[PDB]
Amino acid sequence: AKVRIYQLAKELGMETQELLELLDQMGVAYKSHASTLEEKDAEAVRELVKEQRGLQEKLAEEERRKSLPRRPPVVVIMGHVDHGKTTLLDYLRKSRIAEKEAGGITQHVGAFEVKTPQGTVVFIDTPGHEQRGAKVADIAVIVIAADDGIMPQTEEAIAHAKAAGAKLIFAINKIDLPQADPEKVKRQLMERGFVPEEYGGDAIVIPISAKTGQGVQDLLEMILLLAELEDYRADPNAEPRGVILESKLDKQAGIIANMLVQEGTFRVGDYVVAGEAYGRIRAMMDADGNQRKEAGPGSAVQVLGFQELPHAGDVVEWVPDLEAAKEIAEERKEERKAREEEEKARRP
Ligand SMILES: Nc1nc2c(ncn2[C@@H]2O[C@H](COP(=O)(O)OP(=O)(O)O)[C@@H](O)[C@H]2O)c(=O)[nH]1
Ligand SMILES: [Mg+2]
Repeated sequence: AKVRIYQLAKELGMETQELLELLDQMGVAYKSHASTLEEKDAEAVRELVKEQRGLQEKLAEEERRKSLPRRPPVVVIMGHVDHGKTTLLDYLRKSRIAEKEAGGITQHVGAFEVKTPQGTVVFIDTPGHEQRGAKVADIAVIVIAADDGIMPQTEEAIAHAKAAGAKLIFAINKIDLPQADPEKVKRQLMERGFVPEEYGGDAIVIPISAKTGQGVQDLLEMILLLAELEDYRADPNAEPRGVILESKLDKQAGIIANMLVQEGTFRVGDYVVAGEAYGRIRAMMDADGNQRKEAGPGSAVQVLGFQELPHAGDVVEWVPDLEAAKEIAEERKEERKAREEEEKARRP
């Protein structure tokens, strides 16, 4: 029936003066908040309030989806042979679960994570050295032995990592050694125009012992700090996009591929295409051996269902159906072949 303004105001959990100015902008006349509202008007208020409150919750949804979730830094390790690359990766692999008994069951997916209080770091670990494959690492850790120092190979790796677009972090290794001269290496860096932060330059340089583990925990915090600065994010709802780390044959399983997920979320049953390779994702396994229904940005998973071995560095793309996967793969397969007469029938 006929509601009093203060009764409706309470009904909507609304402020007296708030409802009064609402009536004012609605063009509904009154005396005071004691005044009776008609049935039309009262319903118009309930309806207008519902819309205004609807839009406000809608409008705030678009705004917080504007902010994309954080993603972990993807780190690669480089530098001259014997400088400790493998030793560092091994210590890092034994770092994360360093107090646990097994389980895992631990499997090699092409990269592994280090869970740390300040955050999570992803380390590419794969055989082989340094077209090129689509961007993988955000950060390159350039390892330098303190008893040897910068070598032409070190300079090559520094150049490679910059060309690929990686941020550089210099790790001076083997500081445990008595013949180690960390300062000498620092001078070598500065001679080449890399000036350590302590001296007011932007070069990030940390002392480490891959044998001992000294500086390693500090190296991690530095990686995460540089990530905080760089502010890496990714959209888990974007069309799924990833990169092949490696492809492999297994006697029982057949063709298997490790991929790093970059954007979106891949799901079991998805059709994917990498280069000329396509397939349906049959299964996914993470570094902990667990089966995975979904893999989001930063996730490194072993994928089943590829029809051919993909190539390392090729972009894994999501496709709607099998038909699209085949057509997309075949146009690329035909591009390569047909164009190969162009490098043959022409100049050798
Ligand atoms: N003392 C000491 N030896 C190290 C350190 N890091 C690596 N090494 C040694 O360097 C040798 C080769 O290391 P490796 O990781 O295979 O070099 P890589 O080619 O860069 O991978 C091994 O015998 C390690 O024991 C370190 O921090 N301290
Ligand atoms: Mg080695």
